[PDB]
Amino acid sequence: GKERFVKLLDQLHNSLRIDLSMYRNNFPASSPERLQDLKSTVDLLTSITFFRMKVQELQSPPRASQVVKDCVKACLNSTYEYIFNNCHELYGREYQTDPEQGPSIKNLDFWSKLITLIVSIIEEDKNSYTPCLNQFPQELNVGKISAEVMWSLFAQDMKYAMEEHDKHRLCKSADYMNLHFKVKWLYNEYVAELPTFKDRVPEYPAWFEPFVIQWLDENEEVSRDFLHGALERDKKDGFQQTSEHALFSCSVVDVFSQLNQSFEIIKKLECPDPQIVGHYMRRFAKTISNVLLQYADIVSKDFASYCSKEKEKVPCILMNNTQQLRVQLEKMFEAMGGKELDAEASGTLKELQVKLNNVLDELSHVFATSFQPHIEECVRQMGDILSQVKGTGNVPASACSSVAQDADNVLQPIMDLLDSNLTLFAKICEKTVLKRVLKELWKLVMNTMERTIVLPPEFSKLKDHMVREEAKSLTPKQCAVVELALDTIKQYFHAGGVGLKKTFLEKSPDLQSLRYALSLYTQATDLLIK
Repeated sequence: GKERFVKLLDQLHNSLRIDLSMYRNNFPASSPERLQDLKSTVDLLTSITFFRMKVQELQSPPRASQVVKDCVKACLNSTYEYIFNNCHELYGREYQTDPEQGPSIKNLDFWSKLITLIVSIIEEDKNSYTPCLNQFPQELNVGKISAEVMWSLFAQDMKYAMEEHDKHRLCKSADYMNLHFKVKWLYNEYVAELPTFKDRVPEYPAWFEPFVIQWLDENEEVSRDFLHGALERDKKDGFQQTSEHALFSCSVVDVFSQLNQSFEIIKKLECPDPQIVGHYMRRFAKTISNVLLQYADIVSKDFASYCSKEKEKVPCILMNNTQQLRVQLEKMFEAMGGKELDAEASGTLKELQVKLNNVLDELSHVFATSFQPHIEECVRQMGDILSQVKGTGNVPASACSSVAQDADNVLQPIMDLLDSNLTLFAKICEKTVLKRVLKELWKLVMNTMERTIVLPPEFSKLKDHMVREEAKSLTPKQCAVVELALDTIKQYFHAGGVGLKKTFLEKSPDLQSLRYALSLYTQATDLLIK
């Protein structure tokens, strides 16, 4: 009786389920009349379900929104199987231009085509079928289900496929790189904002992690080969400063223009896994180091070759270049996250900022020592003039030379250095660089003077062992001329305020070593009670 009726409904409910489990094939989006029949088919199913929820007062858990939902998922699983098995013909028929068959290990084309066909499905379920099945908007969004199912099926195939390529690597890294990019767009466009995924971090970046580390390895080798040819193009050019305001040559902007391009690649992927992005940054910090350290190692190898009077601007530029590495690195360090950057990556660059700074010191030391022969010749030449200083006002001569005049005559040999160069340096030197070069020339002058004009007394066998002889005192005038000459040298390094701060010159231990040396010869005018 009524048992013949319940079996009748089950068979009809079942028959409609079968029809909806292939809705895409049974109700093509091409036909508006057929999409209406789909709408009608879902209407008839809800009415049956609704009737059973009421009259069949027994519990009827088959809520209509879930039955349709599960029918849609079935069709999607079928759809994915169809496009997966006909990826080539479907793509070439529509998304074509000029001209095994599924997943290949020699090639990735199949996957870029599949992603295109997947989007076509999702877009179709969004534009065509979601407006059609508007019976339960709060619980049935075909387009959102399409994105979820199609991604999930695609994801588990892609996962396995990349595990296979990881153990083979028969394709260009550029191909794995472009695929990672196309997958990103797919995920962020259709999946990222879904409830199932709008929470935890995706897993797709891990599929490609080994392939970018390979691209980063290959990328570092391309950066080395670019560095070398970037300096030779600048060496043959003569290290011309790029502009009157730019104190560095063209090879510096070339190296950092590339290193940024390479970094930009890793950013277009918008890797959403912080553990993985930290891994990429860790590796690229190693590239930045080896590259920049190579830049620094190339100049040190050739820096002395440029230390001479002929080209004295060029050695100054190479120091400006080395300093420029220190600052544009910092600008790069910030681009990579600053303090947000991975610790190991941040430590690789700060440890590089140090080694780079130590190179600048070694370079300035080599540049100051490039003058040591000329300085020693200037200091023995001013020591001879000091020895010719003597009081002459004994007789009404009037033509006697004052202490002030004599100090100028003593400094004049070394003045050809200050005016001709220390006005050329500050003209073509980074502030930081100039400060380093002068601090080095300063040391060399105070050192040379402490060895030349002082003429420290020698050892000789006195009685039964070696004793140092008494110092030959300078005459009172000579004392006054030395001290004034020395104070003048200090002022010229101060250069009002352009050079070294008076606080450092006074505390300089090379000045204290010279002042103590003089004190042996300055007994005539030194005060007992200061």
